[PDB]
Amino acid sequence: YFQGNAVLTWNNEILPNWEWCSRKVRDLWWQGIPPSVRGKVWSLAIGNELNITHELFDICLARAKERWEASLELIKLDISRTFPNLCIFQQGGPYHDMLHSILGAYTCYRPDVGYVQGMSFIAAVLILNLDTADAFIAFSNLLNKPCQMAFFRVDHGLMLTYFAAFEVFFEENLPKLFAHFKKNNLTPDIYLIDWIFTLYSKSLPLDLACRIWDVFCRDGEEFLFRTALGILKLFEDILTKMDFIHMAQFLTRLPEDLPAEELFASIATIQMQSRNKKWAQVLTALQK
Repeated sequence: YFQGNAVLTWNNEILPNWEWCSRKVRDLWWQGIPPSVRGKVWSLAIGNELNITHELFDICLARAKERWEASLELIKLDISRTFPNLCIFQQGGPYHDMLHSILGAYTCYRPDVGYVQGMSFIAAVLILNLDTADAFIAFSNLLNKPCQMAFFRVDHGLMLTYFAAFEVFFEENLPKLFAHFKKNNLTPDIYLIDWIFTLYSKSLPLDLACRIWDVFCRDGEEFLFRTALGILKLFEDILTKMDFIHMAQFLTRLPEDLPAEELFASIATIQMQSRNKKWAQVLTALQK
């Protein structure tokens, strides 16, 4: 084990010993979790603080199916553009009905939230890796996390404190690009919101997003902001030659072939510590 056979190492060595933070395990986790293992790790990491049951899922789906105004219009449109190169989530594909089911069931569970654009991408990633009811558990609980909540709710107060913490680490790690952004009025709301809200599932190709989700499962919300800084560092040279408009355009539609190994190398060089304070203490200080 830990001799280059990841599936066996995860299944035979790691998961029996879930209760995670071994140094050897953490290096392997950085490389991405095998697809056959992801569902189990993600479900465990995301958890079920909402205490959602399969029976709740069944009922909510039943209500959605009964219900089938412009909400379903938004669901259907978003589904049409969800990882469309794969042709698996779109109508006639083998995950389409499952995708519809998660989203419809969710609008019946939280009818006050309803459908928010980008949600299809989050649900799609989960249904590829989890059975539908378990995917619904993960989806619902993921949307409940402090970070995702802040980045979806109409009141922007909590989101501002995330922006502020993000900027502490941005200036720390990338002082020159930070200044360049400041001079050009390139504020976090231009690009960061979709990145953080969908955990990059709307912003990056599927396989790379999944690897980001893996390490998010290891390190929590801080990894999402570390990733954001990794992307900026990866493109720092080209960004620095752009004005406001070109930066905004580049950042809101990232390269389709964004190379995973190069992004991860860049993310690795980002340190989420400033003045010997970590992400959680910087954020808590900004919230308190």
